[PDB]
Order: sequence, then C-alpha cells, then structure tokens
Amino acid sequence: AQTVPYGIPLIKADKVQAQGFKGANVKVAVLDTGIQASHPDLNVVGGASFVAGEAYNTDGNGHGTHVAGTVAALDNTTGVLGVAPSVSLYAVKVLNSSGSGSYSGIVSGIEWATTNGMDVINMSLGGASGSTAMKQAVDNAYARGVVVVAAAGNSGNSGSTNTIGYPAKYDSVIAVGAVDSNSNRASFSSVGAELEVMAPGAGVYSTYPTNTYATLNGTSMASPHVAGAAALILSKHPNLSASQVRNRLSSTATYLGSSFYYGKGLINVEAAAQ
Ligand SMILES: *C(=O)/C=C/c1ccccc1
Ligand SMILES: [Ca+2]
Repeated sequence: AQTVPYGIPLIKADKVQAQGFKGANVKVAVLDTGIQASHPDLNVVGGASFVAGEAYNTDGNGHGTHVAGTVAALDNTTGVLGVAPSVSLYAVKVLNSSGSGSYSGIVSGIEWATTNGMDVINMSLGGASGSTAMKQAVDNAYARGVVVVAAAGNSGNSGSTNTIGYPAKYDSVIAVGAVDSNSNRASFSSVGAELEVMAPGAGVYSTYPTNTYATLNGTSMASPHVAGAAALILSKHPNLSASQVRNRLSSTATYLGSSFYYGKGLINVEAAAQ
C-alpha cells in the first residue's frame, strides 16, 4: 500500500494530478546530497556529481533522497506519492554525505542544470553568505527560463532580524518557508523581507536511503513542494515563462499573515495551474 503525505492534498496537488497533469515531460534537477537511485519508488533519469569521490546516484546522507521523493515519488502501490510523479528526475550532487558543499560545487551544479535544459531547479540548502558567482549563476538560469526554488532557511525568528540565507535571498530565486499540517508556520522557518511562499515543511514523510521512508523537518522539505508545483503548472501550460509560473504561485497563494513571516502565503497549485 501507498501512502499520501499530508503535503500533497494540503497544497491541492492531488486535484491537479486527478486532472491528469503530473509533470510529464518536465525536467527537474535536485541540487542535493545525491539520490539513492535504486530506490523502488524513484526514477532518476540522469544527473551529475561535483563532489569528489561520490557518484551522483548514491546518497550517503538521506537528505537528497527525501527531497527527491517529495517532488516525484512514483505514483504506484507502494511507498509514497510525489507532487509531480511523472517528472523527469535528475540528481545533481553538490553536497557531500555530511550535507555540506562548496560554493564552486554548487555554482557548477547550477550551471550544469542550466546547460542541460532543466526546467526547474530545487536547492534545499543555504548559507549565511552568498557569492557573486552563485548570484550570477541563478540570475542567468532564471533569465534562461529555469524556475529556481530554494529553502528559505531553518533559522527561525529574532526580533526584526532577517534570517533568510543564500541562494534563497536572491531575486532570481523563490525563497520557501515551512508550515505544518495545520498550516501554521513552523517555529524553525526563516523570516525576512525576501520570504516568498510557504509549503509543508514539518513532519514530512518521503523516500529515504535504502528502500525506506522517513519523516523530516525543515524548509528543505518545503522547497520540493514548490518545485513540484512549478512542474505541475508547466505540464498543464508548457507555454509559460519562468516568471509567469513564478507569479502564478505567489499570486494565488492562500494568505496566512504578515509577509515577513509567511510571504504571500501557502501555495495552492490548483489555483496556480488554472
Ligand atoms: C535543509 O534541511 C536545509 C536547508 C537550508 C537551506 C538554506 C539555508 C540553510 C539550510
Ligand atoms: Ca509510490
């Protein structure tokens, strides 16, 4: 039997899938710690690794496999179901097994995705500081027509202080925050002017290293929900430009409160893919 994580219906992804739109033909690149490509509930089509000593189709951490599951866990009779289960999945390793990567490695991953025609780029990662090379890479990917989504950060609140990290803080990237199954913002969600939209980030059940499934907390989990949404909006209207897909997501988001804490609100893909 196959489980449906609360995040799927909450963002109304189930309604879009039922219409027949599941992201078929859309290329999504997950810039993470890799993916356990042999997982029975995943179908990695390709990818690349910029981490020394590790191939792209192995995940020694678990993080990348969990993020990859939220976006496209296969729709079958086992495991879980992803936001866009028919998406073309590419694993781009930019982080090591301990979950950390160098700027050059990330920038290399962003460029690889831009040159290989990826439609969406999910980056469930972030640093306190940015870099001109990284900023330039995302601006260019977005300008080339790629949707760039990034985890806002698990830094929480601090009296006015903006806690959004990079690359989420760039204009060319969608900064995603986290809400729980009750739709209340999770305590660990970063807050700041750059916050754009919210998505399920707490108690998220997804695929996990060595043919299993686990629950994780973080804006790392929220991010793949938006990348999966973008893929869904694109499989229904392959004619839209990145900024158009982007605007559809925030324009139709369900308002939750002050943009400093929730951006434009919780995403509603049934409204966005209209
Ligand atoms: C996810 O677990 C970590 C995501 C992330 C993104 C940006 C800044 C810090 C951490
Ligand atoms: Ca499944």
